[PDB]
Amino acid sequence: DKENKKLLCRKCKALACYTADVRVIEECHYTVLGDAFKECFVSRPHPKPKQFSSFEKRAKIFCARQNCSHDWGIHVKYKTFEIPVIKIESFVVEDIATGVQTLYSKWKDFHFEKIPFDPAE
Amino acid sequence: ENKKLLCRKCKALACYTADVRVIEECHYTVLGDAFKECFVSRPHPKPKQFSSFEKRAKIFCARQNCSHDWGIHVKYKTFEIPVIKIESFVVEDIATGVQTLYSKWKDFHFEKIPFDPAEM
RNA sequence: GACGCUAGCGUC
RNA sequence: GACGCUAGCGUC
Ligand SMILES: [Zn+2]
Ligand SMILES: [Zn+2]
Repeated sequence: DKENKKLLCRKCKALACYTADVRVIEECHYTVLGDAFKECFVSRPHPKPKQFSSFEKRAKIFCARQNCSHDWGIHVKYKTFEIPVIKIESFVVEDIATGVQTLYSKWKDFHFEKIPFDPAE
Repeated sequence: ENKKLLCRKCKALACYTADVRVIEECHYTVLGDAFKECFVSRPHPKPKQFSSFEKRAKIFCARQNCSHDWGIHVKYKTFEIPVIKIESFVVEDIATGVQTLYSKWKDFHFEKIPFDPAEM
C-alpha cells in the first residue's frame, strides 16, 4: 500500500510529519512542506558546510524536544528556497491504520507515494 | 547453475560454486586441494572464539601484488578449513561472462550444499 | 567469518 | 543529504 503514514522521531517517538507533506527533489532527497513541520525542528550551523550539485548545505536539523535533539538531516538553499532535507534513518514510519512501525535506513527501500517537489507550493 | 569466483582486485580465479559448502547455513568454505593452492594464510591479529570454531588465521590472495583480504582460517570440529567472504570476489557466470558483485551471502542464491564431514 | 556500532575521509 | 572508502570496537 501507498497510503498516508506518519513519521515519528526515532529517539523520542514524537510525531514529526506525514507522508502527504513529503516532496522529492532530484528523485533522491526528501523535504517536508508546511509551516507546522517548521515548529518541530531546530537548526544548527554545519561545521563543515560543503556544496554539491544545485544547492548549498548550510545547517544540520534536529528534533526540537530538548530531551531528544536527534540528528534529522540538514537545511539547504536549493535554487531560491531554504528547505529542510531529512534522512529517513532518523525516523520511524508508522502506518496510520494499524500502528505498525518500520525502521528504514535508506529512502530507496521506502515505497510510498513519492510526490515530486512543486515550486508553486 | 555452476559459477566461478574471481578475486575482486585482480580477477584471478579462486574456485567454483560447485566446490562451495555451507556450515550452519551461515559460513561458506571450499573443499579440494586446488583451492588450497590459490590462497595463503597468516596468523590472525585478533584471534577469538565464537560458536563451534576458533578464528586462527587471516587469509589473503597468494599472488602478492594482489593479496586482497579473502577472509579467515578456522578450526571446525576435526577440520581446519578456510572461510571466505563473498564481498572479496567477483562472481562470473561461466556461460555468459556476466560478472556479479555481492556484499552478503544472503543475496547470492545458488545450490547451497551443506558441509558434510564425510567428504573432505 | 556472520551482523551491529563509532570516528574520520572522498565525490556530485 | 545521497553514495562510497578506511580504521577501530562489540556480539556469537
Ligand atoms: Zn525526538
Ligand atoms: Zn587476487
